[PDB]
Amino acid sequence: GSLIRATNLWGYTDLMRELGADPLPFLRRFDIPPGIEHQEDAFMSLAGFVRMLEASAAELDCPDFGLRLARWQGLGILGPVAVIARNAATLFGGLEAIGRYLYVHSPALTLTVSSTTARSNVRFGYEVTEPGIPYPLQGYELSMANAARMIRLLGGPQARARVFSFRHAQLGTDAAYREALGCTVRFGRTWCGFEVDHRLAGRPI
Ligand SMILES: O=C(CCC(F)(F)F)N1CCC(c2ccc(F)cc2)CC1
Repeated sequence: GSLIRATNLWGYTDLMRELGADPLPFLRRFDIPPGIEHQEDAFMSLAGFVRMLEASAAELDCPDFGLRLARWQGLGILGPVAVIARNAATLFGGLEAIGRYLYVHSPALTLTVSSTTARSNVRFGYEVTEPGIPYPLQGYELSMANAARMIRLLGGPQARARVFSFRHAQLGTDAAYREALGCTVRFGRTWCGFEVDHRLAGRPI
């Protein structure tokens, strides 16, 4: 089964404490080694991680767990891939490099970057594909909240996607998604990701 860089766990101990919960029983349940959060270049089970997110959200009545966890994460979780992204010429170049090398983060993640004459914007379409996992709802929300942070870092603190799209129906509060994503959010769609206009895409880093 696929690994993911264990930077994707940054904040889990802190958030779990914020919610009044002991993280250690969760880590052991999902076969995640307890210190791995803080071990650079370590990798963890992607299946374990996504199931742990779902259990943390469900058992703690925290529907926006994934969105909240992104507050401790952002571009730095991409480790070597962040170094490549920051050295691109334009925000597009940065995000497309992330897409090209996203397998370095986890082989289970696919980013499709496309634009078409027939439609507005550059679309960043994102998929988690891992045999045997439940639909990684919290995983997708964490991914997109991270993406929004990455847009602001690479694109300047005013930079926003035009839209975020999720396959699932809205779970958390309106306020939760607005705070994390900071734009139109569409739910229950055929694709997951975000779009950026060409003006922002071509902005120098
Ligand atoms: O937070 C995660 C993964 C969380 C997990 F594993 F649960 F899915 N990720 C951070 C954001 C990243 C990304 C970067 C640029 C894009 F345009 C789209 C996505 C995917 C991995």
